[PDB]
Order: sequence, then C-alpha cells, then structure tokens
Amino acid sequence: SRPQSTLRRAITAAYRRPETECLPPLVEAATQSKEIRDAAASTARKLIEALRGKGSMMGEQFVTGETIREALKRSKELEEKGFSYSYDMLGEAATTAADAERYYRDYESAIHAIGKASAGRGIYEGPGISIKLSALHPRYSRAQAARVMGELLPRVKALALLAKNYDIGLNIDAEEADRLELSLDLLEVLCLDGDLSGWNGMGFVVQAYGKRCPFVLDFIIDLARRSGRRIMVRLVKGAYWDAEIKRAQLDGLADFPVFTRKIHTDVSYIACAAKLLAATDVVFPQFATHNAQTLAAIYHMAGKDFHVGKYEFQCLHGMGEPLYEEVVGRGKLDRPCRIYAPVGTHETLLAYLVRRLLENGANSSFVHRINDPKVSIDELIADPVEVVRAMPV
Amino acid sequence: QSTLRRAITAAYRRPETECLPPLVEAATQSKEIRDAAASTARKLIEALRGKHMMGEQFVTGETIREALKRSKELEEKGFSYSYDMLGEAATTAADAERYYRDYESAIHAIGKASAGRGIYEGPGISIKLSALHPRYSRAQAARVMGELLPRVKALALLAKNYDIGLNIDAEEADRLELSLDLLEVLCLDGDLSGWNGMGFVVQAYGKRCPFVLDFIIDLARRSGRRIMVRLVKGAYWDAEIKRAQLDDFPVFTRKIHTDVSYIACAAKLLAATDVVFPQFATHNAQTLAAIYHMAGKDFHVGKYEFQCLHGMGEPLYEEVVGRGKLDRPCRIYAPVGTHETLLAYLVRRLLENGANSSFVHRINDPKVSIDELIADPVEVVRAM
Ligand SMILES: Cc1cc2nc3c(=O)[nH]c(=O)nc-3n(C[C@H](O)[C@H](O)[C@H](O)COP(=O)(O)OP(=O)(O)OC[C@H]3O[C@@H](n4cnc5c(N)ncnc54)[C@H](O)[C@@H]3O)c2cc1C
Ligand SMILES: Cc1cc2nc3c(=O)[nH]c(=O)nc-3n(C[C@H](O)[C@H](O)[C@H](O)COP(=O)(O)OP(=O)(O)OC[C@H]3O[C@@H](n4cnc5c(N)ncnc54)[C@H](O)[C@@H]3O)c2cc1C
Ligand SMILES: O=C(O)[C@@H]1CCCO1
Ligand SMILES: O=C(O)[C@@H]1CCCO1
Repeated sequence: SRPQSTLRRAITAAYRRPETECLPPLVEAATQSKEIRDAAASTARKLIEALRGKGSMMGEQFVTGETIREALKRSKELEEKGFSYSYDMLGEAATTAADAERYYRDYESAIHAIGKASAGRGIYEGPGISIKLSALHPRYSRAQAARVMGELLPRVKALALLAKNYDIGLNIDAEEADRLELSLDLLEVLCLDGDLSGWNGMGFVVQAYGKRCPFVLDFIIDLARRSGRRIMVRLVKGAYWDAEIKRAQLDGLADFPVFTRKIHTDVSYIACAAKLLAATDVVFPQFATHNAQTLAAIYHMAGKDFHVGKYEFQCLHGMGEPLYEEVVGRGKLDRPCRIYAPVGTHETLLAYLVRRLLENGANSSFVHRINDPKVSIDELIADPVEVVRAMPV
Repeated sequence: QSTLRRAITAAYRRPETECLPPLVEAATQSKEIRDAAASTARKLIEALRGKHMMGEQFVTGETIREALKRSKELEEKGFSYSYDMLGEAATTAADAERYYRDYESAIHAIGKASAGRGIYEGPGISIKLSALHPRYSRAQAARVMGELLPRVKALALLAKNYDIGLNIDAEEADRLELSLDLLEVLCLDGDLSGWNGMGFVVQAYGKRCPFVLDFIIDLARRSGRRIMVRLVKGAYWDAEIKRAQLDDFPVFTRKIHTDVSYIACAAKLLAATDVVFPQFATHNAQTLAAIYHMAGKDFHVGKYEFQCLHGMGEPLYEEVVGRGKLDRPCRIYAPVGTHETLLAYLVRRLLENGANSSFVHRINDPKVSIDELIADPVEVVRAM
C-alpha cells in the first residue's frame, strides 16, 4: 500500500478524534512509579521554592539583539554556564514575495554568522537556528500544497545545506495546525535527501496540545529509523491555542484539532516525552517548557543515566533563565538547556510578543501561577497524570 | 435607507486615494492655530519626557465597588470615569447573560455613586455589543439586532433612571452598520426621552468615519438627543488588515492618514457641539493640542471633553486637567474585572503600546526627536 500508510492514517484519524477518546492511551503512557512520582514532586518543590525565592509587557526582555552579531555577542555569558542557543530571526507569515525573499536572506546570513561562532562545536553543544516555514512563502497558509512545497523545499534545502556545512542545528518551528501535514512532508523529503547525509542537525517541533501529537511522533521516530538521521525533536505544548480555538469556530468545525482542557495538554506532553525518551537512539528529544512540574517529571522519567546529546531542555529568552539557572550545572540538576533567542527589531517582534502575552497572562499558565498570590505551591507541584488517573471512570 | 446612510455604505471600501483629499481640506487649520498647537504640544511633550505581563497597570479594580473607591482621588482633580466591565465576544448564551448581569450591576453602583451629578460631571459606563449576543460577529443583523435591542434598551433605561452616560464601544468594522441601526432605534425611542447619556464611538481609522459622523449629527438634531460621540482612532487595525487580506480595506493603511481623518472629524464635531457632545479620546499630545486650539477660547463643562485609557493617559492629562493647566476635563476609560477577562483587552493594549508608529511608544524612543513629535500630520500629508 502507500508508503507509511498505517502511520499516516493514524495521524489523519487522530486529527479530530473526540478529546475524551484521545485521553486514555496518553494516561497509560505517562504513569510513573511512586518512587519517580515522589522524586518528581520533591524536585519540583525545590525548583519552585528557588523561583519564588527570587515581566515587562514591552518585551525588550524577549529579544536577545537587533542583529545576529549583537545576539551572538550577548550569548557568551550564559554559554559559559552551560546553556546553548537557538537563534530565530524574527519574521513570519510573509504577505509578499519581497518579504519572503528578505526573510530567506535573513536566515541565510544568520546561518553564516551562527556557523562561524559555533566554531565546530557541533549540533548539541553549539548554537543553532530556528526557522518558520510561513516566513519563506508569501501565501503559506492559502496556496495549494503542490505549489507551496515546490517553491519552499529548494529554499529550506539550501538552508539545511548551509547548516550542514557548519554542523549546526536547523529547527523547523511548529505554527498553525492546518500546516502540519505540509511541514511533515517537507521533513520527510529532507531527511531522505542524500545531499544532507551525515548531518543530524535537522529538527522539528511537535505541539502536545494537538490530538495528532503521539502519532506525528510515531511517524517521525519511524522516519528517523528508515532515513538514518537522528532527528532533533522539540516537544512543546504550543503557542497558538487561542487562535486555533477561534479558527475552528469560524470554520464551522464540530471538533477542535487541539485539546480544550489544559490538564489534557499536560498529560499529552508527559505521554509524548515517554515515547521520545524510549527512542533517544534515533531522535534527540528537546523538552521545551517553563513549567517546573513538567520539567521535574521528565527529569526523573529519563532515569539516572545522562550524557550530553541524550536529550536537552529548552526555554524562551526572557522567560526560562530563572528556572533553568536551577537546572543547568553540576551543582543543580546537571542537565543542559537551549535558549530560543529572538533576533530583530521591535516591529518584527509584535506577533511573537502577542503570543508571549497570551502565554504570560493566562490564568492557566505556570509562569502566571508562580506569581499568583492565590496559587499554592501545593497546587504547583500537583501531578497532572496522577490527577487524571485518580478520577473514577 | 437615506442619503446619509448611503454615503456611509458608499465609503466602506472606497479607494484610500479618494478618501484623503476631502479629509486634508477639512483638517486644514489656520497658521495661527497651527503655531499655537505646535507650542502647546511642545510644552506637553517636554513635560511628558520629564516624566516617564499581569496587566495590572490597565485595570482600575476587580469589582465596580473597588473601582469606584479608587476613583475619588482623580475625580476631585478634574477627571471623570467611564467604567467598563471587561467582557467581549460572548460565545454562549450563558456568557452573554452573565455580561448583561455585570453591566446591569455596574449601572446600579455607578448611578448611585453618581448621585445626580449628571452625564458630564458624573461617571458613566461603556459596553460592548459583542458581550451581549452569543454570536455577535457570526450571526445576521436581523437575528442579532432584534435580540440585542431589548437588552440594550433595558440598560439604557437604567442609565436614564440614574442620569449617567452609557457608551457603546466600537469594535470590528463589519459590525458598524448593525450598531448604527441600534443607535438610531434607541435615539428615536420615546421611553428614553430627556436623557442625553446615550453615547457612540466612531473610529477615525475607518474610511466611513466622516459619513458616520454626518449621520449621527443629523440623528441628534432630528431626534433631540445630544448624542455623546467618542472620536477614537481605533483599536483593531491589525485584525482588520489581516481579515481583509485573508478575505480594498475598510481602514486606512498609513498611520498619518488616520491622524488626518481624526483631525478632520474633530473639526466636524467641534462645529456641532450644539447637538452632540464630542469626546476626544487620544493619548497623542499633538492630536490633543490641535483639538484644544481648534475648539477656540470659549469653553464650558458639557461642551466637549477629552478621554484616555486608565494606565496610559494620566501622565499626559495631568498636564491638561485643572485650573493651573489647560482647564479641560478628561474622562478615564476604566476597565473593571478579573485578569482572565482582561486578556483580549490587554492584547490590544500591547499592539497599541508596542507599535513603532504609536505616540506612546515614540514618546519613550530616544531615536525620536521632539520636532518629529509635534509634527502636524495634515501639513506632512500635503507635502507628499
Ligand atoms: C524554546 C521553546 C520553543 C518553542 N517552540 C514552539 C513552536 O515552534 N511552536 C509552538 O506552537 N509552540 C512552541 N513553544 C511553546 C509555547 O511557545 C509556550 O512556551 C508553551 O506552550 C508554554 O508551555 P509550558 O510547558 O511552559 O507552560 P504551561 O503553563 O505549563 O503550559 C501552558 C500551555 O498550555 C496550553 N494550554 C493552555 N490552556 C489550554 C487549554 N484550555 N486546553 C488545552 N491546552 C491549553 C498551551 O499550549 C499553553 O501554552 C516553544 C516553547 C519553548 C520554551
Ligand atoms: C478612552 C478611549 C476609548 C477608546 N475606545 C475605543 C473603541 O470603543 N473602539 C476602538 O476601535 N478604539 C477605541 N479607542 C482607541 C484605541 O483604543 C487606541 O487607544 C487609539 O487608537 C490610540 O490612538 P492615539 O490618538 O492615542 O495614538 P496614536 O499613536 O496617535 O495613534 C495610534 C493609532 O493609529 C492607528 N494606526 C496605527 N497604524 C496605522 C496604519 N499603518 N494605518 C492606519 N492607521 C494606523 C491605530 O488606530 C492606532 O491605534 C479608545 C481610546 C481611548 C483613549
Ligand atoms: O513563535 C512562537 O511563539 C513559538 C515559540 C518559539 C517558536 O514558536
Ligand atoms: O477595547 C478596546 O481596546 C477599546 C479601547 C477602550 C474601548 O475599546
């Protein structure tokens, strides 16, 4: 039958499976032993106690620099501490060809600058780049997949070839739900392209608030096995939740492509981490979160054996450094963290900044709850898997 | 339909190149006024530059009782308030009913706090029609307006009972006509006779703005209601641009064109203060200075007022209100509610404060000179 028919059918089938039908297998994947659960709660308490023991709306704290040069110069402090970086030249959803070409030239120039600064440190210990496919096609969300792929793939391949030249990471950011299949098809074409052989820096984001997440992960892990590439997989919860809810309503959809209860995203994330941690031979998991409880859960789930290159954590510049200062370093948790680092002017920042406001301002967000006088540390270290597992059915 | 309504619909998506020439001519001020406005603007901006994501800066209080207590300090300085129970784009009947009960409760508390001070010296309320109908942006006008009207009329009757102002906020461009039809039914309804508190917002970034204003001024003259007209630039520009691209624009696309539209519409409103109550809502000191001198030397309470958003306008208007400044009143738009209902409003404040074209961003930008800040937008548009 069609290549990867079973894996692809599973993804499409999940795209709007009832949320109640998506949950049970996730809870089974995410359940841990009492030793791990106790260890996790103990670590999360320590992290929160340190955090509460120690952000401006205008978002200056969210950009590392106006240019890649300034961004690279300002990164030496935290790299000396054991952090790494992933630089994102701000820009998305190009509306004209002129803009899409400027963004492409921005990524191209940035890869040259990051690659020189990496100075051969490789994809795990050295910096990398993150790109958005919507910046590289002037009608990314509107045009037919054939025309989009055909003009996008040459550009992304050229960028991946430069990143291979310097041996740095190149991560494809995850954006809106309706573009997941195109981006996955692009990942598969690159991972099977022989011109990129021998380079493991190709990376891909999967959003755990999506119903497709574990099946997308199944597909990617299988792709890593058949292609021979160790794919970098950034596991996130997701940055577009408000926009997806609204788009699903105006499109007349009966069922959303994303979870509607925040705890379900939490359990989905842990279930997907378990899948990724069992596959570190062929993928490099990158656990992007600012939630101390989520982090503690992954840390103890990953077991006691660790080496750089096994997995890493990630955080956004201006949000995660206080938490991960309690994580990076032999004297803390001895695990690395890559900082996603925006580069650009105030104007290019606003769309990213809106997503940060929706993140930092939501009552349900960890970063809001940690500053909330009415949220107890009891509630902050609460285990979302065990909370769900305990509800009688 | 009517000739005044037709001009509004004809203007909806009119080419921006055809909207501008009449606005420039209507916005043109005498050299004497422009020199005085330049001088007042520089004084304000110099004072402003001498001064300086939980969103706490933008909320007056979690409850109306809380917000009312915190208002007495600024009220005696010369400010008034328009309280907004946060809430918008209700998605279910339960939300719509709850927002209605919030507005109802606020009116009772604000009206009792007002204690007969009237619509110009006492506090008032602002509402959003999208809070009061479950599918406001997604249903048709006949269904929306016919279930919305009884609810808005009931609130207007409470506001009349207390003699406070009740303002309908302006939202997305495709809802203007619906809200405009509601305004007309209310202004011709005999149950509201003698109350001048009905208020309406008009967005100067919209190409229809001057024609909406003509319609409203004529409606006030023929109905005998002194409609309160809040002239704003507009809060939804990025969303209007994106919707039209995904779907010509109903809004201008150069910031300076909106600035010219505002001044032209302010000239229209200043000539009509007999029949409407203009409320010039802006944090831009150059815009404020222009309006101040356009209005002339004659002033009395109830002629017109300025307005600002809580947490944004106090540094500017502390240089305006009071007998030692410019002796003009300013009404503070005061959101009330939890941090949850705050988020949508906060996003619009972020786009406002963080845009490079915004006055409140440029006033803090060391790359922007005072000369650039007092620049007259009408004169800049003429040259280019
Ligand atoms: C380095 C880095 C890179 C990232 N890259 C991407 C990317 O390419 N694409 C992308 O989409 N996201 C990306 N994210 C994630 C996004 O930007 C947010 O940072 C992240 O979702 C916050 O989750 P958390 O574990 O920090 O915190 P939490 O406070 O634990 O979780 C918050 C998240 O819960 C989810 N959520 C909130 N309410 C509900 C609800 N009612 N129902 C279901 N789910 C809900 C949302 O995803 C929300 O962001 C990235 C994050 C980091 C740190
Ligand atoms: C008390 C009060 C009540 C308000 N009520 C409403 C309301 O009900 N509905 C509503 O929509 N707005 C409303 N506004 C206006 C909106 O919220 C902003 O506060 C206002 O638009 C900012 O204008 P300004 O004169 O302060 O600043 P400025 O910096 O002078 O002007 C900024 C404005 O220019 C416009 N603009 C920016 N870029 C462009 C561009 N490229 N092309 C064309 N135009 C552009 C936008 O409207 C932007 O807000 C209100 C404002 C106040 C103070
Ligand atoms: O752009 C965003 O908001 C997310 C976070 C980093 C990459 O994709
Ligand atoms: O809601 C908004 O953003 C504008 C400002 C005040 C009323 O409508």
